[PDB]
Amino acid sequence: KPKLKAIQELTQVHGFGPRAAAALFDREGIFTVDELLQKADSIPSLTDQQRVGIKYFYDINEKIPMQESVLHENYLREKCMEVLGKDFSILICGSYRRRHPFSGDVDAILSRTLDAPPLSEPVAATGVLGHFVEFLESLKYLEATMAQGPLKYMGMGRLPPRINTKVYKARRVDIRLIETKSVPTAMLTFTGSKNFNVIMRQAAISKGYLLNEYGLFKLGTPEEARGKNAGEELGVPKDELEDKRVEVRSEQDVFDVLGMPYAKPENRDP
DNA sequence: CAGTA
DNA sequence: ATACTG
Ligand SMILES: Cc1cn([C@H]2CC[C@@H](COP(=O)(O)OP(=O)(O)OP(=O)(O)O)O2)c(=O)[nH]c1=O
Ligand SMILES: [Mg+2]
Ligand code: NA
Repeated sequence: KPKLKAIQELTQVHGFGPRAAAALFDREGIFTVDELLQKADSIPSLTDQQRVGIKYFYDINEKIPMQESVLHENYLREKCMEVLGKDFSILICGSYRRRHPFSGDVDAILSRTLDAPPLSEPVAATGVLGHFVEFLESLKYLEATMAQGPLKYMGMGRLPPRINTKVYKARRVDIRLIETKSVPTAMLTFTGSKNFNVIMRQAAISKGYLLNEYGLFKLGTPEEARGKNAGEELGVPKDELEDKRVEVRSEQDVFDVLGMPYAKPENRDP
């Protein structure tokens, strides 16, 4: 049992799951978070992402008050306009959009507007997420990176000091780049809650649909339906899946097609 | 697969 | 339930 308490302890750190916690206990004799923090630098196996979880342990365990999330929203929207221009927009989802007084992180969607001209390739292929991230890094807002690819960024963002002088904690910031036609389904997914998404996706299954952030897809009967995911690359469904899309313009559209009563974001905590 | 949205 | 990065 000694290593069971250790695992439950060590998995409190961002980037450490049961597997990594066991290795720490067995190969390092480390059994407390406090020891992990004091020793991390002398452990070479740790990845760059685990190192961020350790360095920002204090900040990461503090919740963000709604008033500060409003400031992150305004900041990201302004910087988006400055460096990407009017073709793009930022929307903050997660527990903030569900109107919780506190949130664990900042969940942002970056997407092209309905008015922006259509592209000839997936928007992710333009490198735009990386350009936006570099801009935020030059401003010293983004100060550490956990993971980054062409669709999803996870890092630590800190609002600049405001003038007495107010100094802010670094916060977990997640940015997802989403195609225009996928925005209504991405708003559903990234607003959650987690349990709400599972319930709605189960409802889809029962009616012969696939629901994800990219769309609502009508698969048909259980047999007609029959490797990384259901069939998307760079944020775009493969043609065979795209052909199944039921176009939607609003969250309400999705509730309606699935025969579920509409719920406001603040009522999505089952 | 591990770990996190 | 379904998905992205390492
Ligand atoms: C974990 C998880 C999350 N999601 C969606 C649904 C929510 C958003 C945000 O995730 P968060 O963990 O930040 O959720 P949040 O509700 O924003 O709460 P915090 O206040 O940030 O903890 O992602 C999911 O589909 N499957 C999952 O396993
Ligand atoms: Mg969140
Ligand atoms: Na963890």
